[PDB]
Amino acid sequence: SVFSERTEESSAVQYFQFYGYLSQQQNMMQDYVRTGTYQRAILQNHTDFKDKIVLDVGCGSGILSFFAAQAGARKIYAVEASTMAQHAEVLVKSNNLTDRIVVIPGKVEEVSLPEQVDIIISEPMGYMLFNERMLESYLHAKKYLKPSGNMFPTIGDVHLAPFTDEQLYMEQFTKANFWYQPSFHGVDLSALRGAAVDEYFRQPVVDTFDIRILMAKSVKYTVNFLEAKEGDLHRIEIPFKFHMLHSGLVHGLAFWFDVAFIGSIMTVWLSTAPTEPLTHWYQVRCLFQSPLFAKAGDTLSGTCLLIANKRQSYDISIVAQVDQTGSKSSNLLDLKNPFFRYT
Amino acid sequence: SVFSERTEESSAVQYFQFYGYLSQQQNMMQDYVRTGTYQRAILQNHTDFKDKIVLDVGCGSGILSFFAAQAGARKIYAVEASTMAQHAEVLVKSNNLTDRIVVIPGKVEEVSLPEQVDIIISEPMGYMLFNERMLESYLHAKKYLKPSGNMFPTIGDVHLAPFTDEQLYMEQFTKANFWYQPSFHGVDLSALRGAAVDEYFRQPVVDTFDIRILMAKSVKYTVNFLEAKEGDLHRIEIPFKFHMLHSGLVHGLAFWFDVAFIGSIMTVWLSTAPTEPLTHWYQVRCLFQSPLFAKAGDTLSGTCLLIANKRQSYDISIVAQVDQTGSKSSNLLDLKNPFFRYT
Amino acid sequence: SVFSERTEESSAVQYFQFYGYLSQQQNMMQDYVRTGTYQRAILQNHTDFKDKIVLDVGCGSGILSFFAAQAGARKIYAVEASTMAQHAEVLVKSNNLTDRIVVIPGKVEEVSLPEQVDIIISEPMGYMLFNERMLESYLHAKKYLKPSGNMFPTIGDVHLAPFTDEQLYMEQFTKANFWYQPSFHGVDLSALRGAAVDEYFRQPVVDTFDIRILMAKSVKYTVNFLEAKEGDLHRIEIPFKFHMLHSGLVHGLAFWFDVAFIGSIMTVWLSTAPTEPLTHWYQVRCLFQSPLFAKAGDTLSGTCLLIANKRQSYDISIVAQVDQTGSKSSNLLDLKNPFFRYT
Amino acid sequence: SVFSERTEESSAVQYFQFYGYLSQQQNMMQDYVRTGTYQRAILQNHTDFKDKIVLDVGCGSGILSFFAAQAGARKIYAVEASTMAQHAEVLVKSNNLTDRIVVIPGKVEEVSLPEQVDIIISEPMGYMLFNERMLESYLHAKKYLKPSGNMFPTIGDVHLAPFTDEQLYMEQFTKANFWYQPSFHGVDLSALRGAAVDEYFRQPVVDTFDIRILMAKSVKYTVNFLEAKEGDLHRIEIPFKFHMLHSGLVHGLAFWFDVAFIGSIMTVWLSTAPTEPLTHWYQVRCLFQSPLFAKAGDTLSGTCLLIANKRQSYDISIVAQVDQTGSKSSNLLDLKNPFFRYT
Ligand SMILES: NNNCCN(CC[C@H](N)C(=O)O)C[C@H]1O[C@@H](n2cnc3c(N)ncnc32)[C@H](O)[C@@H]1O
Ligand SMILES: NNNCCN(CC[C@H](N)C(=O)O)C[C@H]1O[C@@H](n2cnc3c(N)ncnc32)[C@H](O)[C@@H]1O
Ligand SMILES: NNNCCN(CC[C@H](N)C(=O)O)C[C@H]1O[C@@H](n2cnc3c(N)ncnc32)[C@H](O)[C@@H]1O
Ligand SMILES: Nc1ncnc2c1ncn2[C@@H]1O[C@H](CSCC[C@H]([NH3+])C(=O)O)[C@@H](O)[C@H]1O
Repeated sequence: SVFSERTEESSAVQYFQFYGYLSQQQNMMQDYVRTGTYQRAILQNHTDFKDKIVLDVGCGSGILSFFAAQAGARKIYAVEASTMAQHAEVLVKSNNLTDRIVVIPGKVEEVSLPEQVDIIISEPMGYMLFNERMLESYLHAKKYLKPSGNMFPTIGDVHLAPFTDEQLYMEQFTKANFWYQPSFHGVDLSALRGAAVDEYFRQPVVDTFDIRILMAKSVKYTVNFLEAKEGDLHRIEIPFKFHMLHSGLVHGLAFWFDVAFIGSIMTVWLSTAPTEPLTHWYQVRCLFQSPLFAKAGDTLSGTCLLIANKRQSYDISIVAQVDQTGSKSSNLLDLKNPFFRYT
Repeated sequence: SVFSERTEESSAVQYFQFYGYLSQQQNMMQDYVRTGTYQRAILQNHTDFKDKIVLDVGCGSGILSFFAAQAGARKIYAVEASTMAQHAEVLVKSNNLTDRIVVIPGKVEEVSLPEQVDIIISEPMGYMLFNERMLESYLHAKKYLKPSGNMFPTIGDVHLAPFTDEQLYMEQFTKANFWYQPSFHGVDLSALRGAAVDEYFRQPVVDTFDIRILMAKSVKYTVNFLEAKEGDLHRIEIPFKFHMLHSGLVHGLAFWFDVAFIGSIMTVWLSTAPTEPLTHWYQVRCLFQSPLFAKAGDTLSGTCLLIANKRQSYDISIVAQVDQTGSKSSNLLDLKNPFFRYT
Repeated sequence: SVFSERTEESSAVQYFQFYGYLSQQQNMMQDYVRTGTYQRAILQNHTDFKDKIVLDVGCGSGILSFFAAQAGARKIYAVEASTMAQHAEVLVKSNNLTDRIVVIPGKVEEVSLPEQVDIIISEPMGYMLFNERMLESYLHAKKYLKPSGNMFPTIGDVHLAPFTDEQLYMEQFTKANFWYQPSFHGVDLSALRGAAVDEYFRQPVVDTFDIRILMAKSVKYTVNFLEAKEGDLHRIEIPFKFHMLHSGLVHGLAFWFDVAFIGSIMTVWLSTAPTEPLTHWYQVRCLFQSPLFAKAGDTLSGTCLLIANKRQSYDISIVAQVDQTGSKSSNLLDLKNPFFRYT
Repeated sequence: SVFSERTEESSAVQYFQFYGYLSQQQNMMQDYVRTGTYQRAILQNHTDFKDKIVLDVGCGSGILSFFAAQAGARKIYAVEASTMAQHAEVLVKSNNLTDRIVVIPGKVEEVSLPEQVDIIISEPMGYMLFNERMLESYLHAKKYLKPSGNMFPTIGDVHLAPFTDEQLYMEQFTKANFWYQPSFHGVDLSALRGAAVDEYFRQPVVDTFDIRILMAKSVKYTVNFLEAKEGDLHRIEIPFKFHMLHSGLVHGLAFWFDVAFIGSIMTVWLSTAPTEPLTHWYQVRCLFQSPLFAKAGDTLSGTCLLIANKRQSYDISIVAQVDQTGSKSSNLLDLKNPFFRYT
C-alpha cells in the first residue's frame, strides 16, 4: 500500500502505538484552541455537513466525527489505524450515535469505504505543519471524495521568518561544547567536537518566543488541500526573500503555520503563530550553526528544502544569504528529533 | 542470534538509534556518580587490569575502555552495536590508543572475538536494574571469559520497599477523571474513564522521592554476574516479606539498585538508592491498584515477578498482602513505557 | 647593563614613555589605599627613617621620597628613568626639600649613587605582582644597601585560588566565536578559530569580582625581598593543591597579592585581595580554555609557572588537574597584554 | 629601507605587534561601514578588477584581497608586515584561492613583487586620516603600479571645522587641577599644575559629537593618491578661512575624513563625518589653549600644520585668529598619544 511503501515498519509501529494511548488523546483534546476552533469551524458551517456523507481521516478518539454529527451529518466514516479505534467505538455507543458514526479500523490508504463522501475532515498537522507526513494520508483520502466535495481544513499556510536569539544559540552551543573537552576524566573528546555541533544543531527547537525576536515580516508558503496531490509533499521547496526590518544577528529561521476551514457560511482560521494563543504545536525554530549579520534594509535570500523520509518526517535543508554582503549559511535538520525546550 | 531471537526488530531499531546520539552518551557521561564510580572502581583495582585482556560490552563512546587503558590493560576489545561505534573509533585514534583498544562494531551476541579475556567491563543497567535487558548481553559475553576471569560490575542488587504517597496515588484519578464528564464539547467521555485509569496504573513511575515515604527496610534481590546465566533473567521472581516500621497506607513498591565491583584491592559500590545523590536512573515506583493499610510491626508479604518480553523490557506482576489482616492487592505494569514524573 | 640585557629596547621605550605622563601619576596617586597605606607604613615606622639614608627606586613624581622626608630621613636618593624625573625635581624645589631629596635621573641598574643606604623604598608591584619585572630592579638596588639595611616593602605574598564564572568564560568564548564564521562577507574564517581562542584565552582578565566565586581557600606564595636575588625571578614556580569547598565548574585561577612593610615599630600590610577595598591593581584571573568539573572535597592540584621574558613581563603556564578524576587543563597566558574588564 | 629610515624601531615593533592580534583585525573587520563599503566599492566596480593584477598593501587578515578575488581578479599580491601574514596565508588556503592570492610577508617598502599591477587596494587611513603614516606606504607602493593603474581609495578628503564645547574645554582644567593643592598627603603639588594642563591640551580628543557644535562649514584638504608622492605627506599645510555661521566661543577644530573609490562604473564614498554613521575612526578634536570669541559673519583664519615624526604620526600645529578682532590662539598637539574619550 501507499503508506507501507513510504514508511519504515519500525517508525509506523512506534507512531501508532503513540496515538494508542488515551493520555495522548487527552493532551490533544485539552488543547482548547485546537478543539474549540475545530468545533467552531464545523458547527458554524453546519450546512456543509447537514445530511452529508463525511470522512474523518485519523479520527482518534472520534471528537471531530462527533462535531460532524452535531452539525447534522447523515453518515460519518471514521478511519483510525491505532487501537484508539476501539475506544472511539465505545464512545459512539455510549453517545448513541451508532446510526451516524461508523468507525472503520485501519489505515486510510488500505481500508474500503461503501461510498464516496461529500466532505473530508481531519487534523493532519504536525510540528512545522509537515511532520508525521499525515497530510499525505489526508490528500490520499481524496480518492473517496466526490468531485465537488470539500476538505476541512481547506488550505494550510506555512510561515517562516528570521529571528535573533543569542541565548538559544549559546544554549545549544554550550551543550555541544561538552565535546570540546581535552581531558574528560583524562580522555580527549575534542575529535568529536564537530560531530556534536552537527547533531545538536540538526534539532529543530520546539517552543514559543516573543515576537520581538523576529527580524522581518514572515514569508508564506501555501498548500491547497483541494488541489494538492500526495506526491507534492515528497519534496517541498520554499524560496524566500526577507526584507530585514532590524539590524543584528540572524541566528536562524522561525516556523509556524495556519490552516483555514473555508466553509459555505464562513472561513475559520486555526493559527499557531507566536502572535496568537499557544497551541500544543507551539512554534519551531531552525538554528544556524553560525549566525549571519545583517543591517536593516538588507535582503536575506535563500531556500528551505524539505525532503520526506521513510520515518514519517522530513530532512530539512536551509540555505540563506545576506545579498548585500554574500554572507551565506547552510544547515541540515532532522525534523523527527526536535528539542522540546518549553518551560 | 541470541539477541535477535529475544528481541522484536522494531524495538532493536529504536533502542540502538537511541544510543547512536552523542547527546545521550553525554547525558550518561555527565552523571558524575556513575562515571566517577566506574573510573574509581577500575583504577583503584589496577591489579585487576594491568597487562590484562579486557572486554568492554557496549562501550558506547568508549569511556570505560579508556579507563581500562588508564589502568594498564594490555588489550581491550570494545564491542558496540549502535553507530556510536564509529565515534568510539575516532576517540581511540585521537587518544593514541589504537595499539591497545580495538573497536568492534556489532552486537556482542553476533560478533566474533579472537581470544578469551581476563575481565569484562560494562554498564548494562537500566531502570529497576533490569530494564533494557542488556544484563543478558553482559552475561552472554561470559562465553569469552576465562574460567578464572572477573566481571566489573561483579554483582547487582535490586532493592524493593513499600511506600506511601497519597498525592501520587490520587494524581492518577485526577488525570483519569478528565474523561468523566458528560459533555466535553457536547460529547460524553465517561465510558472511557475506567480505561484511562487502567492505562495510568500500568505505568511504573520514574522519579525520586523523600526517603520518609518508605515504610520498611528494603528487600534485596542479588544477581551474581560471575555465577548467573542469562537465562536466569528471563523470569525474575522476587518474594518479599516487609516488616513495617511505620503505620499507614501502602500505595505501592519503590525500586532502586546497587552494583558492586569486587576487585582484588577493594570493593567499590555504585548506588542509585534514594538515600544517595541522584543519578540518571532515578528511582522507580509501582502502584498497587488499591492501597493496603498496615500497622507498624505487621508484615507485608508477596511477590514481584518480572517476566521478560521481546520489547527489551519486562512485565511487572506485583502481589502483596497484609498477613495479619489478609488485605490483598496486586498490579500488572509495563516497564517498557514508564511515566517520567521527575520535575 | 643588567636592565638592557634583559629588556627589549622597544619595550623599555614604551614602558618609560607610559610613566612619563602626569595623568598616569595622578591615576596612581589617587589610589588612596595605595598612597595612604604607603604613607602609614613609612610614618608609623618613622624611626626606620629618622636621620637615615634612603633610596627610592623608581620615584616617579617623588611621593614616597616626600613621605621619607616627612619621617625625618637625612638624605633621600630618588632614582627615576622616565622624564617624570624632571617633574620630581620641580616638586622637590617648590617644597623646599632640596637639602634632603636628591633626584638622580636614570635606571637604578645604570646610575651611580654617592653612598650606601640604610633602607630602600619602592612600589615595584604590577598586575599579579610580577608584571613589569620591576621587582628585579628593586632587588638589584640591594647592591647599595648596607648589611643592616631594610626594604619597604619587605615581603610580597601572591595568592591564587580557583574560581567559577560562566559569564566571563562565555564572554571570551563569544569574542573568539567570530572566527568560526564560514562566510563573513563570503569569506571562510573558521580555519583560524583555533588560533583565535588561543589568543583570547591568552589574556589574563584584570578586574574585580565577588569573593563567592572562589571555590577553595587560596594558596600563598611568598617572596622575601630582603633575601631574594633578582635571578630568582626569571623563573617562578608556584605549585598548588586546593581542597575544593564547593562543587561545580572551575573556569580558572584568580590572583591577587599582599605586601608587608616590616618596620621596627609595626608591620603594615598593603592588600589587593578581593575582600579588601579595591586598588588600581584590581585582581587578575587566568581562564582555562576548558573548565574543570570538581566536587567539594575533591583536590585540584598543579603548577603555575612564570617565565620572565624580555618585554618586561612573564609567560604564564598554568596546569591544573582534578586528582580524583584525572581531568586536566593547561593554558598559556601573556601577562604583558591583559584584558581590562572593569567598568 | 624607506620605512626604516622614517620610523624608529621601537615605534615599528609596537605598531606591527598591535596588528598581529586577531582581535584588532576583528575590530576593524566588524566595522560594517568600513568593511561593507570596501566590499561594495570593489564589487560594484568589477570591471576594474576582473582578470586584473592587484596589490593589497597591508592586507592584514586578507579580507580586501578576498573582495578583489570575488570581483574576478586574476592575481592578487597581498603584502603584510605583521605576523598576521601567517594567518592570511591560512585563509587563502582554506578558501581554495592559493592560485590567485599570493601572500607576501614583509613591509611593502622592502619586499619585491614579481610583476607590475593594474590596481592597488589598501586601507591606510588612521585617525585624522594621516595618523600611522601608512598613507606613505600606500603611495610608496605606486612603484609597482602600471602608468594605467588605479588606486582604491583614489582620493582622501580631510575636513576641518571650528567647534564650541564648553564642557570638553573645562574638563581639561578639572583634571589638571588635581595638581593644584598645597597638601596632597603633606605635599604641595601646585608647581606642576601648568605642566598637567599642557599635557592634556597636547592630546587630540577622539570621540564623536552632535553636529550642532560646529560653528562653520568645514574646510577641505584633498590628497589625490594617483598624483601624490610620499614626500608630500612629510609636511602638510592646511590653511583655513572659516565664515562663522553662529556666534560664540570657538574651543578648537574638529577633524574628520572621507575617501572615494573612483572606479570605471561608479564612485563610492567612505565617510567618517559626524553626520554619518559611526566608524572606529570616530572624529578628532584639537582644542585651542584659549578659546576665541567670534560673531556670526566673522571670519576665523589661520593654518593647521602637520609635521610627520618618526613615531609614525604627526606633530600638529594650529594657529587661528578672528580677523575682525585680531584675537589669536594656537596649540601644539601630539597625534601619537590621543585621548580616547568616547563612552
Ligand atoms: N496533531 N496531530 N496529528 C494528528 C493527531 N491525530 C488526530 C486525532 C483526532 N483527529 C482528534 O483530534 O482527537 C491523528 C490520528 O490519525 C491517525 N492516523 C494517522 N495517520 C493515519 C492513517 N494513514 N490512517 C489512519 N489513521 C491515521 C493516528 O493514529 C492518530 O490517532
Ligand atoms: N603600579 N606600579 N608599578 C610601578 C609604578 N611606579 C612606581 C610608583 C612611584 N613610586 C610613584 O609614586 O610615582 C614605577 C616607576 O618606577 C620607574 N622605574 C621602573 N623601572 C625603573 C628602573 N629600572 N630604574 C628607574 N626607575 C624605574 C618607572 O619609570 C615608574 O615611574
Ligand atoms: N584601521 N586601519 N588602517 C589600517 C589597518 N590595516 C588594514 C587591515 C586589512 N587590510 C583590513 O582592511 O581589514 C593595516 C594593515 O597594513 C599593515 N601595514 C601597515 N604598514 C605596512 C607596511 N609598510 N607594509 C606592510 N603592511 C603594512 C598593518 O600591519 C596592518 O595589518
Ligand atoms: N547486545 C549489545 N551488543 C553491543 N552493544 C550493545 C548491546 N546492547 C546494548 N549495547 C550498547 O551498550 C551501551 C550501553 S550504555 C554504556 C555506554 C558506555 N559503556 C558508558 O558507560 O558510557 C549502548 O551504547 C548500547 O548501544
